[PDB]
Amino acid sequence: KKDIKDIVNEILISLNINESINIEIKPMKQKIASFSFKTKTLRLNKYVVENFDEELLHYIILHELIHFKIKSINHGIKFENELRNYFSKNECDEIELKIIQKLI
Amino acid sequence: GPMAINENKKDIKDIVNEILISLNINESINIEIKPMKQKIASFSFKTKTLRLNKYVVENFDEELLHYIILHELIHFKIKSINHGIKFENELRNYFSKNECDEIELKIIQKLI
Ligand SMILES: [Cl-]
Ligand SMILES: [Cl-]
Ligand SMILES: [Cl-]
Ligand SMILES: [Zn+2]
Ligand SMILES: [Zn+2]
Repeated sequence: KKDIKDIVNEILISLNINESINIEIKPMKQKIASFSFKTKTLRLNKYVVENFDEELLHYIILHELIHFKIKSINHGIKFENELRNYFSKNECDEIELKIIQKLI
Repeated sequence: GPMAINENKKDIKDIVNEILISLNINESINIEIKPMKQKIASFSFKTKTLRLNKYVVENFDEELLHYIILHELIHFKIKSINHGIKFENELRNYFSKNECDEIELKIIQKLI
């Protein structure tokens, strides 16, 4: 029900990001979501945006915007500490299983 | 340093046949590798068709392709679209819960 750009904007602010980005919602044949550090563009797969539950979208957007905040493409302790401000390890396990069950 | 030679990609049909053998499935299946917008893999009981996303088949490592195909073919073996204890029983002959979480995270992080 909540517009996808409103969700992205809420996450940019809750992550305390103060660098403007571009948001593109488009069909994507190779990915669900991506972030270009060169053009500061967040790309979200249109089908996923229109068909995945809000919590899965939250997790997906957080993944990309945490990379942008910490200026790292890796998923170690700096990434994990940012994600833990939103979802516990057990909550991430449940979301990750739900995303897989939507793909296969 | 010199890059270690990226080993010859196993043909998708060979990955499928190895799983049908290990799962002891002698029912015939159709394999469709096509662009898919909604999923990366599916299985139709109506036509006995394993559907695989074309970009995924051409770019994912063997370990991820094996896991994805194994998931669909376990459903076909147990004659259930669900992930009950009968699904877990077949999957556990291949991977522990921790190993499944690891591979599933690699799949997710190929797409996000
Ligand atoms: Cl694309
Ligand atoms: Cl980039
Ligand atoms: Cl283990
Ligand atoms: Zn990432
Ligand atoms: Zn399934």
